[PDB]
Amino acid sequence: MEHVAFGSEDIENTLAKMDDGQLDGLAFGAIQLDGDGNILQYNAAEGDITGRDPKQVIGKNFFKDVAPCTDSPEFYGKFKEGVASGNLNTMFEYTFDYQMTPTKVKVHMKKALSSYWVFVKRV
Ligand SMILES: *C(=O)/C=C/c1ccc(O)cc1
Repeated sequence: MEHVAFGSEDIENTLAKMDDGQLDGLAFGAIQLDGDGNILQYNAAEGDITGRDPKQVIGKNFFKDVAPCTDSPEFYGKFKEGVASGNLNTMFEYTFDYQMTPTKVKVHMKKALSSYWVFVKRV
């Protein structure tokens, strides 16, 4: 395990430039998106929560392709507001239900220091 808690105040500093291997050591799901929502990084914990293969989703668009259930004002709308402002720091619960058993999660989206993080744990 990497020793980082979900929701930590300086999480973007701790995960800064973490490589794909170390990201796979986190206790929580971690996705890194570009400002368009394309997937740059996606860790093992997230693949375990959602069923997706962390190796295959890299390069797909999260909102258009992988996660249409997040293409909504409550998810994508918050993301894009944060991208446009260059300020993003929002934590909310959400249900993932596309081609999967509906799974409720706590989501933390936060601008990265490089890029935007989506951190995920079950609730
Ligand atoms: C809704 O379509 C959500 C899908 C989803 C969320 C998070 C993932 O990492 C993968 C798919």
